[PDB]
Amino acid sequence: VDLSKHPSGIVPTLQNIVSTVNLDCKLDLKAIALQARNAEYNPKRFAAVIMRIREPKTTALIFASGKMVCTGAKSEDFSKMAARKYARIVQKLGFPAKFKDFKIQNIVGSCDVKFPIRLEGLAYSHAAFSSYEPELFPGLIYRMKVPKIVLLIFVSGKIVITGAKMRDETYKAFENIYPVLSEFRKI
DNA sequence: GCTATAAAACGGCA
DNA sequence: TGCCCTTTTATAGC
Repeated sequence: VDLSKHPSGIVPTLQNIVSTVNLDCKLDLKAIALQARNAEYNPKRFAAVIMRIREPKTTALIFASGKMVCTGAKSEDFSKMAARKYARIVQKLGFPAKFKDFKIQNIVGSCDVKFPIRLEGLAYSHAAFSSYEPELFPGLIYRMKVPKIVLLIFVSGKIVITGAKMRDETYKAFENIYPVLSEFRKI
């Protein structure tokens, strides 16, 4: 571990990435679901073809406007890789698709501080940022302002970090919360 | 299954 | 632009 970028000694592992791209050509969704072997399309349920690939394990939402959403990947490069796989699938069906304005939209990470946490003590001295409602959700919601990231903190010490467009905001958010968590370590 | 968190796309409706 | 709509993922309590 590079202790200069992770003073805690723990690196959060990315669990999910959402990315968008414009193939920049209108697509016949009804025909794409008929020809492709792993595609579903219920326009009454959602106005998109839902298509999945095996490597990398992802799910794509393909719209008639030509826009595409890619979910499920574990790295930004995997998300871009999967997105180009879906785009070529559309090209082999006859559509003049491109790869315009690819952009990572959301990054989900998680980690484990490996000690129990007193959530209500945390909520009391960080009330301006936190929301703890154990009968609605068993985890404390921490809305970090700098960088703007939301963290879900649980009694077991497991952490969920979401809202990042760059993986460094994920890391900085965890490093800002780590000394607070150890301060509320359940002894 | 629900409850909560972030994000995008589209279609329907005030 | 707001609300809803779906997909993905860790987490966990009902």
